Amino acid sequence: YIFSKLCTFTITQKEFMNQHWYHCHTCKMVDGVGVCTVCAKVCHKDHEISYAKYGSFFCDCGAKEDGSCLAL
Ligand SMILES: [Zn+2]
Ligand SMILES: [Zn+2]
Ligand SMILES: [Zn+2]
Repeated sequence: YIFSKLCTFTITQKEFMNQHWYHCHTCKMVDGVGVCTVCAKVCHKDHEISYAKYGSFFCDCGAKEDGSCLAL
């Protein structure tokens, strides 16, 4: 995919690609909902996060329609 340092939603939109992603128990982003590597570091700093898996995914942090993601 393209080079970017931002949230991978930048790359995927609501289509999917293989990537590492995380759960956030603080934000109740669990099961099939989670966050990309950038958002885990930035938007969820000091939250209770955990590794989910590597697989087909788009970032639900970047996808939040209120624009609260800090990683574009
Ligand atoms: Zn993200
Ligand atoms: Zn969180
Ligand atoms: Zn984010």
